[PDB]
Amino acid sequence: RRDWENPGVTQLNRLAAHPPFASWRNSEEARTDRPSQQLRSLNGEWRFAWFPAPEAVPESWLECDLPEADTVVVPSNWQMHGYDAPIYTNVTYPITVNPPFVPTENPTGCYSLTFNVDESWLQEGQTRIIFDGVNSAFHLWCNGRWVGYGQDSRLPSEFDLSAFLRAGENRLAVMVLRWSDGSYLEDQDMWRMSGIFRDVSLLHKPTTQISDFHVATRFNDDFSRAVLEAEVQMCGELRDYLRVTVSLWQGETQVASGTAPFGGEIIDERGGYADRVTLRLNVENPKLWSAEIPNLYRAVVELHTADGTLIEAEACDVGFREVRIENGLLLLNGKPLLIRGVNRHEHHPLHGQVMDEQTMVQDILLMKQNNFNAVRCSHYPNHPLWYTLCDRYGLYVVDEANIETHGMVPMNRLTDDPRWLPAMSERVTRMVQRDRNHPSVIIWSLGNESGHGANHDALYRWIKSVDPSRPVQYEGGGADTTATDIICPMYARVDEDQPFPAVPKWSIKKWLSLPGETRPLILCEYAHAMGNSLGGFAKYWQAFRQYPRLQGGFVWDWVDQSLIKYDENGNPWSAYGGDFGDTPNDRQFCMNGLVFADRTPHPALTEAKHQQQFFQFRLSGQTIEVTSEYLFRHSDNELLHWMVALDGKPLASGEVPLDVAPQGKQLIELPELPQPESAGQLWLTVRVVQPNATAWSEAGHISAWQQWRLAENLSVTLPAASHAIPHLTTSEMDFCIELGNKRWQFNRQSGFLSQMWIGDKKQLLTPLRDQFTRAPLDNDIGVSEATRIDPNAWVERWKAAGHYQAEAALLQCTADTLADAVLITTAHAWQHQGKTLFISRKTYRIDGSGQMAITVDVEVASDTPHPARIGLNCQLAQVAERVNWLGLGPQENYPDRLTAACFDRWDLPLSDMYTPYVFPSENGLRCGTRELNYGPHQWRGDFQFNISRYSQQQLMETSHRHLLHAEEGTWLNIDGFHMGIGGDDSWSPSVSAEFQLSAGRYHYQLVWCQK
Amino acid sequence: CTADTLADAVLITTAHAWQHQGKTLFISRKTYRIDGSGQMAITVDVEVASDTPHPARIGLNCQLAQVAERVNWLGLGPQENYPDRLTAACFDRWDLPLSDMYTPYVFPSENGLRCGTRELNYGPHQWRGDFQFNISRYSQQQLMETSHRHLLHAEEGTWLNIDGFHMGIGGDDSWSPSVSAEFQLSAGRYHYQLVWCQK
Repeated sequence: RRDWENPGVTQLNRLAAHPPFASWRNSEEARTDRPSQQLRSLNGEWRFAWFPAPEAVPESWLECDLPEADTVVVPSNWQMHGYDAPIYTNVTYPITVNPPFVPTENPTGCYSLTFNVDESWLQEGQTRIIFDGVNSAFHLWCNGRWVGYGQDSRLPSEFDLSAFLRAGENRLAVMVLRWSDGSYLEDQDMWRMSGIFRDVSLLHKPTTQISDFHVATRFNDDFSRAVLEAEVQMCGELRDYLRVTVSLWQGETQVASGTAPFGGEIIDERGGYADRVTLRLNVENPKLWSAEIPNLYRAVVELHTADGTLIEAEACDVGFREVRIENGLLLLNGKPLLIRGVNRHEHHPLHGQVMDEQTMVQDILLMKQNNFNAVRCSHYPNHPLWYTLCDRYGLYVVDEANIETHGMVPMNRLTDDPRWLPAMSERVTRMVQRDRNHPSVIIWSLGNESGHGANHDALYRWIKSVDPSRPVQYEGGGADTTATDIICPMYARVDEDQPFPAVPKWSIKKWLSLPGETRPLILCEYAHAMGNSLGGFAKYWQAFRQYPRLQGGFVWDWVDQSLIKYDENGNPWSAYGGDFGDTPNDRQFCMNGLVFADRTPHPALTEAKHQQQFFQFRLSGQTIEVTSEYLFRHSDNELLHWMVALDGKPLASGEVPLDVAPQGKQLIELPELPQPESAGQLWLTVRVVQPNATAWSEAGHISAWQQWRLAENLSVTLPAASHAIPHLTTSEMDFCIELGNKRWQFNRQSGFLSQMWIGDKKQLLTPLRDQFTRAPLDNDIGVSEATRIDPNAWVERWKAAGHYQAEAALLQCTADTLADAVLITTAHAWQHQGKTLFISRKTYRIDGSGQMAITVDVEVASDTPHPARIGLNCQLAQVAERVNWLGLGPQENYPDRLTAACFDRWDLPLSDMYTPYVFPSENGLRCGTRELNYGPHQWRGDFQFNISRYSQQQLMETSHRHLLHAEEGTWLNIDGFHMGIGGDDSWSPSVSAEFQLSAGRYHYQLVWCQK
Repeated sequence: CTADTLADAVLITTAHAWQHQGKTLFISRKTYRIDGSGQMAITVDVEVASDTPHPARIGLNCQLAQVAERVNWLGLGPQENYPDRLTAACFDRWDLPLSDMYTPYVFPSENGLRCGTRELNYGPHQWRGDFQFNISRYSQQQLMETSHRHLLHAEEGTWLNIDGFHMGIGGDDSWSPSVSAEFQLSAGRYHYQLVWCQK
């Protein structure tokens, strides 16, 4: 029999799902969550062998381990050890589509563990083994005797070893298969790997047990009285002296308690359950749970006797909150939620898909510090410690079933087939049976990207039947199906519509206004941050804040899924799909996160932080309206620090303590602000600072900020008459301008500034030319490769029009001396295959004071695709350690993503000016720049600059950041106009028309001097 | 205000600033290049303060001494259009009588603007570039003072207003500011070029 090739068999001799059990024998040890000695961890050094097929495994492995097998640590994935190549694929299945049959070449991992069991465990009670996760299917042997079979990969599999274990030395043998019929339900967009990637534990229970318990909370309209209903299910012999005690604790203080004997209410004509008992505990003025204030209680269920002798104890964490939907609005504790969620994949920086507590805690801290209040367990149930840490730290959790058949054509082939109805149920129901006691979990999810079938509807309303306390959602079928209470499309745009046949993604504002539609909209996936991305996030959050039924969404996604490889010298470097020999692969589409693999923040994280602030600011006159977006907490750990700056020079500042009610308004009256008579723009900047240290933040954390323009003083002063005039000399090929120390040289053949001299030091390695092309971004490329070309992609439209190939032709290059200046007029045109795309007309005025003023007028054809860039390009010959600039910063910003950057004077190291994206592209641009100082050079005007050690040509050719080599000098790109980056999705043109260079005529002025 | 002769042109550089009660609102910097072929090229750079209200207009103003019967223009038309109301006008070559260039609103105001104009011919004069022009017999000062269209009197010559940038007119209501932010002159720095010649 081949159980891995049959969807009707998903388990053999596997125990029922339940909430996590520690099997305490002391109620005080359960209350404080002390470790239980009845639970043993089998994590550690296991013996491992690899085989190309399960049939190649010798049967002598069932008796003793092979001498040729290696020692590995469990949990791990054997693709991170050299036994296989991890396979990255987005939509296409990594195997031949032929359900439910897998290829004969099925990689097999044979794990073995030799251990000992105490004799007290064997005399009484039941001993079970728990596998928290095995990818994908596995067969279990205990002492050479077959125990059972498991198929699911993200839910624990539990087997009874009481009749298998022996005193002394015991050997457990697990045969794990890479591919199974369940892998057809596991088409998630991640790295496909395999192995025992989660914890292995051994649990000992008494003869009579606490088999299950369900804890629910019911409230009134005011949330001042609460009823905790705890229903307890036992296994074993029914005895009249058995009693249960349900105790609720806040810290060390008992709040409520209840003791009843076994026996339930009459339900049917035959009676009720004799092995179940329900307890109703009344709580007066409970402390409600939320993402703002995570108030937690400890619920201890003690199965004992009438004498008071404790048999067993099970403890859990209970949060008094109630999540429901009324009037098309999702309410938690009676208040409409605004979801600031993010999609999270379980990707360890070093160990692949093996998750520990440290990475969970770090990820939670960076999400909470960046104003994220929710998280999506995508696309599978997570590690049960993740949920507990979410309850402790206060994050909303959307628990999603491990179902995805994105590679099926059509996508609902398996979900409409009743033959796959059992197996899918085993991936849904058990999940609920594991996670219905966590208050962090507020929304159940059927899965992702599986079309719409009747199995989805059946499992959906099954969850509605068993657990009415949580709303449940599903994307497939167009996000309007009967299988969702919450509208959750992926990558739907704010204003424009994209009507695909029979699954149209209408705009969210239009979607809410459709005839007969009532449900709230929370985006399951939006704002694809794949590389240099996340443009239009301000539009998304403006729509969220303006519309009551637009309640936020989940950003895709948190962390890049890149794997560490090593070069010839052993230096580590991040790698993506296709770097391990896996073919076919979706090349860099595994990196969509807001942080790097080592949890280094991207510049997009600052924009996400600014757009998700819980404090909104409105400057009117000289007063500030501060509006809270907290729903349950008072502003008790926040103060407003304001400052006024004249062109980056501070003038006045102050600190005001914030006292704002939840979703309330506060007025702050600033003192008499300075009124300078010096030229420049006055900027008012406010920041919200937390003085005390929270469990997730440190003392002085900035949670919100805002900037406005105050009164402006335009400069009307005139420069003094420079005593020296520039000498202009005309050669047969060059124009040479002297000002004593400073010498400019223009080449009359190319028409560009050939060379600059200060003393005898050359300053330009390449001439100052025009640039209308950038290194293509991940949003620009989309899903277009060399083999398959997408004509809608921006990079393909640019290279089809010859933007990367067009050659500059010199139309005019004249020079003439003025009274106190030398005037250089140039005029070029860029042509490709006889078609003129761009025409540049520049005027260089060299004054006697030393400044060189460049006026640039660019004509752009309307029929050619809109250029990504209009500016200048040169390579300086000097590498300076510091870069100074008066402008927006200090992070990377773009025309469609700049609301987070503040206008000030920023000084940064040169290496900080380059964003180390794994896939090289355009990066490091700083918008709104009024002044730029680098070495001896100073540039003034209004421009967007990026300064780096890598040319745009090198950034275009190179596919990995570790292959980049620093070039001689420093590459500078000053641009009059720059095009937005997009970010609605990464397979369609996402740049809005307001951020496209579509005017046709552009003008910009620069001043180049030596400070 | 400086002037200097070039190899084959005469270059005139001017720079002004508009001030009210010691506060500078606008700064205009113009360059007049007079070529030997006859064309006069005007480049205008305007700096606008951010704290002052956004101006309704950024352009040039003059009064010609000649009243011609016909006005020709290559641009959007042939009707009156504005930056926020121009989707109906088509781009073509339109020839219209001068009296047709004035919209006879009962309450006098700004009227007769033609957007997207690439060429404008009036009498012997030709203007080229990208601009929004309105040509009439009534000054803007007269249109501001006068409250009824029948009290308007034709002035000597012809008043011409060529504007690099123009602000939208609104129309959502008539008791609140209805002009959208995309049609407001709020950038701060503006640039436009004109060519004045005799056809």
